Amino acid sequence: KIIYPNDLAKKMTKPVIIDCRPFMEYNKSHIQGAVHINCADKISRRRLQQGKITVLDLISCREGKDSFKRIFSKEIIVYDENTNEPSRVMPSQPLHIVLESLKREGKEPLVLKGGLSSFKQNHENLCDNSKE
Repeated sequence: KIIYPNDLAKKMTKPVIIDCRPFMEYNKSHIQGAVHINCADKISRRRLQQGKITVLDLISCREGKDSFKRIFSKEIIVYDENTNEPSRVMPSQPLHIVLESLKREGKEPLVLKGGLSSFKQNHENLCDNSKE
């Protein structure tokens, strides 16, 4: 259920990547290609928590033809700002929300060990930073 930065780097060069930080952080900087899931907004937060909207949906509904089947086959990487151990993620954190939602949808997500903090250490090159 965990993956190391350098490990994520290899796969990024050889998977879906989901950013669980506040939208403002995401815009300042995030992993290239990463999708941001809104857990800040109550409507969105609740809707994801009540299983009314699926995370896979938020990703697939923006792509194409075999989008859904393809995503279900890929590995899903989810990352925080600096979380190290998933088992110790409080039920209130977006990371936990997105995580429970993915399991529910039938996928076994991987957590970026150390979050972005640890990733940007040697892979700032793989992040998109914004002009702001």
